[PDB]
Amino acid sequence: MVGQIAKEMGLRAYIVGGVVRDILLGKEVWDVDFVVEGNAIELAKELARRHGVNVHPFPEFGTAHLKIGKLKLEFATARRETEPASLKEDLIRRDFTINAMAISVNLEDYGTLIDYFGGLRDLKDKVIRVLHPVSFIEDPVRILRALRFAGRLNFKLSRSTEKLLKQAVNLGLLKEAPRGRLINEIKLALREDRFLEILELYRKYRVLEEIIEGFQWNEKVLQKLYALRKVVDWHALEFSEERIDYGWLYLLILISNLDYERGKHFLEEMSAPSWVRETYKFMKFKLGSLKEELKKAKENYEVYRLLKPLHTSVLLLLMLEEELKEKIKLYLEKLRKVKLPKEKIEELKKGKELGERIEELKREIMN
RNA sequence: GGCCAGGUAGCUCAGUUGGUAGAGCACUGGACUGAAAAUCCAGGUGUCGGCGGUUCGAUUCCGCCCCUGGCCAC
Ligand SMILES: Nc1ncnc2c1ncn2[C@@H]1O[C@H](COP(=O)(O)OP(=O)(O)OP(=O)(O)O)[C@@H](O)[C@H]1O
Repeated sequence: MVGQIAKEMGLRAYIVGGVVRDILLGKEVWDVDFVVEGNAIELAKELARRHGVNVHPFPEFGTAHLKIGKLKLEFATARRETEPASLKEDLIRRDFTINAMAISVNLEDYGTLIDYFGGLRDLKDKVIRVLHPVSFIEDPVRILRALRFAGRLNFKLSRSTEKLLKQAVNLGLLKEAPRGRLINEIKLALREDRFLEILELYRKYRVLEEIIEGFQWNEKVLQKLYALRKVVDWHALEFSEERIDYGWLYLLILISNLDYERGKHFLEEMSAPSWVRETYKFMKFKLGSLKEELKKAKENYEVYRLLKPLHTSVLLLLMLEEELKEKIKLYLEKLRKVKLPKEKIEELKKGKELGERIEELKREIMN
């Protein structure tokens, strides 16, 4: 219906950005980005009116947001910078060639993909390529983004883009960049399933040393990341109904050797979840003694008492130890699963004494 | 859209090793009164946001959503 309203208004609208990429990658998303030559606001208002839904105009930015069903629509006016601006000027201000393309929703040319910079070629060649040599200088945040994309799509940086990125990092532009944008970029990074690869790229180009103060790479941490990779794989395989956010675990492994002050500060900047902060504060201190207690474990009930109050993340961190692995697993798929019939429990009930008695019965069943 | 709080009676507010809930003023009834108020005895003062899951048992553990306020990414 967009092309029709655009025809009535005598305008030109286009699907633009990653939305196109995902479309070309076969990935269907509910968030669509539009670039409109002429006023996008009235277009969004009319489209919202015909479908009979609310509209959220933003005149100063020149963009408008409206929601139809599960579809989240954003209409943006064509702008050459971050006289009417052409679509090409609006695309050339973007980061990478794969994100620089567009698909015309105009009724006459409808279905046609508009690619000026050959982003389609780079898409088929699995290449992350910047539009201009000053790209990383303009927006240092992109230094992360590229890597992030290279993590997700499993693409490779072109020689040009790679050299330019390395030069950009060597100038320490990553420190001059706004803290919030970088932190948010890392937040977007850790949400990826391929995030580990993004960490490999972060290690390769050493951006984490720039962003995080006091952070240095070693082998133990990396091996811990791959072990955690295996644990995450298994847990997301069998226990998948119990899934939690995995990236934060890797993030904890990275900051494990860091000082508690810098760790708490970083987690504060990242706006980490409560269970993440708890797992970190537990890891930095009580984790060692916990392991030492798990080493002295003989009966299964002691293992129960030491494990059950803990979260799943802590257990996954306990699976990093080879000796504790099968123990944790045994606690998972067997130990904590059990029940009791009616008459028996009725005999058990005859305050806290009922609970203590139940515990005595459980440790009576286990051992 | 991300996060942090806040959600407790009509209103204003505390509450952690899960184990049988609270304050200050409105609410009902009776004693009291010509009527009313005060006051006394008392006692509602509540599925402690909503829906699932774990647990013998969840205001608490978790997950998904509702509401309000504040930091922002926009
Ligand atoms: N710092 C930047 N510089 C230039 N162009 C950018 C920048 N950030 C975003 N863009 C462009 O604007 C679009 C905004 O899309 P969005 O913010 O959703 O990111 P994305 O690439 O779609 O990934 P995701 O959907 O995971 O956020 C992107 O497709 C990108 O082409």
